[PDB]
Amino acid sequence: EYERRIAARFTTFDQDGNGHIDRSDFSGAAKAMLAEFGVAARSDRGQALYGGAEALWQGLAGIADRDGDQRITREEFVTGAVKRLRDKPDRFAEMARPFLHAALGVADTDGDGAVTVADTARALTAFGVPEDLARQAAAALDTDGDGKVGETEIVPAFARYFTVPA
Ligand SMILES: [Ca+2]
Ligand SMILES: [Ca+2]
Ligand SMILES: [Ca+2]
Ligand SMILES: [Ca+2]
Ligand SMILES: [Ca+2]
Ligand SMILES: [Ca+2]
Ligand SMILES: [Ca+2]
Ligand SMILES: [Ca+2]
Ligand SMILES: [Ca+2]
Ligand SMILES: [Ca+2]
Repeated sequence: EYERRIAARFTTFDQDGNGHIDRSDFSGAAKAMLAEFGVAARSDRGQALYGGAEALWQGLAGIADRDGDQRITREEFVTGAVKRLRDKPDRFAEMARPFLHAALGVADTDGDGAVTVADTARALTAFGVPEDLARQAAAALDTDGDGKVGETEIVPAFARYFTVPA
């Protein structure tokens, strides 16, 4: 189901489930990830995560919020955003790179610049992915099998996930 594929991508952005995407969906996601890792909002890494999340919101709103009211409806996403995301996925993933870079920093619990598969799964659950599925997705992100999930793995995976195939 092509339509269900679309709905899945919408749900990932609609973190609070209320049928439209707001800046608050993104800030709420940042809040939940910081809480999962015990990283303070006011810390350098906390500020970088909120900043990246806000930038991703602006990137999505720029593509999808066609009436300018700073809510992206299901209709706006389905009728507008899907094609545009499919047509320019790498450019969209670049708008997410500050968020994704900041998220890696949050999930690096020992400070060595690397993130485990297990901690990648924790991040995904903070973003609403059920625990079993999150383990499966985290594992799939480790494309070279060294047990670590890095930026060169997550940025193209993000680009691919938001390319809803026809
Ligand atoms: Ca919402
Ligand atoms: Ca709202
Ligand atoms: Ca701030
Ligand atoms: Ca709108
Ligand atoms: Ca680490
Ligand atoms: Ca978890
Ligand atoms: Ca559990
Ligand atoms: Ca399972
Ligand atoms: Ca890896
Ligand atoms: Ca590697």
